[PDB]
Amino acid sequence: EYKAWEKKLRANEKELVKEYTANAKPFNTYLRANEGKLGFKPEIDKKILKLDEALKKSKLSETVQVYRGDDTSIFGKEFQNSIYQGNKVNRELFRKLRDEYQGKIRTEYGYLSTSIVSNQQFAMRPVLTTLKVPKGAHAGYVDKISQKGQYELLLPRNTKYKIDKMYIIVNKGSETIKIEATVQ
Amino acid sequence: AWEKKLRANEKELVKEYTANAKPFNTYLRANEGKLGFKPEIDKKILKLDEALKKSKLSETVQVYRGDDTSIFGKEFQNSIYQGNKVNRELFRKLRDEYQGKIRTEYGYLSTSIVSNQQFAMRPVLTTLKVPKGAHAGYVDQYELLLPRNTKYKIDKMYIIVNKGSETIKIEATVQP
Ligand SMILES: [Mg+2]
Ligand SMILES: [Mg+2]
Repeated sequence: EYKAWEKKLRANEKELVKEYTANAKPFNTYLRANEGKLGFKPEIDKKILKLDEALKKSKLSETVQVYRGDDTSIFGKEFQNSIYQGNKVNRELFRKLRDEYQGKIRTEYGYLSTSIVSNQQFAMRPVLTTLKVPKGAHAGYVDKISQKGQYELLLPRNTKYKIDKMYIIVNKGSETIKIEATVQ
Repeated sequence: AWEKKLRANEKELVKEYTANAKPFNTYLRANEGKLGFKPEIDKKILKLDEALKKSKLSETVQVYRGDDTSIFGKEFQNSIYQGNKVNRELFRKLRDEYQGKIRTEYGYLSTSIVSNQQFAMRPVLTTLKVPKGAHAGYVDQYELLLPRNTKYKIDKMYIIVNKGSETIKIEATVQP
């Protein structure tokens, strides 16, 4: 399916997709800073429009499960340093986070790169999100820049996802905040 | 086999940095390498500092790391590339800003050693000469971890023109 998408892309689109995957943070910090709206730096806007179009030429062949690790900063300043107390999740504060989050639809302003489980799921960061991406969704497989697994699944910017469930996974020497979500 | 010299919790913290280095380094960069805006993180950082002091390179080595263009700041990060190429005029300015100068890396400085391959798919590729006698610990295919606030002189900066891309190359020497 990496091959099917690649055959649909122009030469400049392939270059651009690779440019993004290898240099993702500056694209995504720009998008997040402006809540997914363009017009702030017209030059990067030009690339973003082309990357959007490249991704529109992709269509997922079947429904798939993918995942993302994140640190606690994705929750904002109030939760970032208070959601963990030492190595355990703050139970009272988690309650507040879950009520704030669960059942609701969120938007990721940046492009959404996700990993695919082969024989392993790399869940060492404090937050783990699994996402169900429906058949037919715009989503393209890309070369992973960690040379870990071969491919990642790249979703459009402004992806909307519903948080279906949220809970704490208690491990032997850590606790993980687990987010289960479905892409709209 | 530097692991022998480490206390128990020192090994554990090296492990924790491995599992999630981004909070450490983001914190350190945001505070320009000064503690301590956030006391609980500072306690870990101090322990990790101690662990790294317990190692010493017996010989000078070459290491490398790839980076995204955010290391050049907001005014360059999204303009230094145009049309899959490095903008030459902006690169002149960037080179003027950095080449020949001693920089401080506020975060810990994770680096890779070339065996068979050098993974340089990221737009920036930095190679560093790390001198004999430098504090630097080997951690888990192993990476070399240098202390925070490592100073390095940028010796040369140039654009490597590849078949299908351009790479910003930075060649640096770690200072004592
Ligand atoms: Mg554990
Ligand atoms: Mg190339």
